[PDB]
Amino acid sequence: RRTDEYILVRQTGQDKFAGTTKCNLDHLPTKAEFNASCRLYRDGVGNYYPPPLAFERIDLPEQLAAQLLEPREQSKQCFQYKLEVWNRAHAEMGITGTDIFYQTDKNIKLDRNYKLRPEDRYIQTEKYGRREIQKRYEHQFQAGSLLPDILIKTPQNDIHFSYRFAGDAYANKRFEEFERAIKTKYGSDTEIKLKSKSGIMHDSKYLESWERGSADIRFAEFAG
Repeated sequence: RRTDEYILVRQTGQDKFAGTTKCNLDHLPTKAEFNASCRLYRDGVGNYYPPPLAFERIDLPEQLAAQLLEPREQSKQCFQYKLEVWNRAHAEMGITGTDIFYQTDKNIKLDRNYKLRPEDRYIQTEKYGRREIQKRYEHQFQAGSLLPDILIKTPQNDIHFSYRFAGDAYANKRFEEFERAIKTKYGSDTEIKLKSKSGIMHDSKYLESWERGSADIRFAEFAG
């Protein structure tokens, strides 16, 4: 097992957050602490998934989805299939607060493509502009739908968090420059994650292996 297979994130302010990596925890968190945090799970390339996405990243069989029409019993049969995969993973990681945080915000109605209306798909920060999201959750912090743009994880597994804004210290500067100043400050083994609209924090090198310059595209976009 990896020492950084999860990170526990907490809110400490208006648009302010702190994280601790599994191996840096000074105590064994209770189920309450586990359930109040945003829990980030490391996948096979060092992307980090918050709970409702780590859970839905499990997948269902073709012949099982066609045969299923109903509606609300539709939510209960999908859940029991993934719950056994999920439970078996939490047990191995030692996590006792295993809430998923899938519950949707029920004041919000979808358009015919089963997606958010444009007026419902933004979070407002106090100082940093708006950010687009994929889904409206009843528990927005725990679901991962409230994190900053940038997660830095140093060689000691310490977490630093950052927001871009229009005209900040890196305005019209390239991701690779930010990257070089990060590894100068922290060590060249430092990891940088860049947040997806879903809440996923994709590792910067994973993004570049997918398409050269993707890390930079995502970095620029946070600042408009």
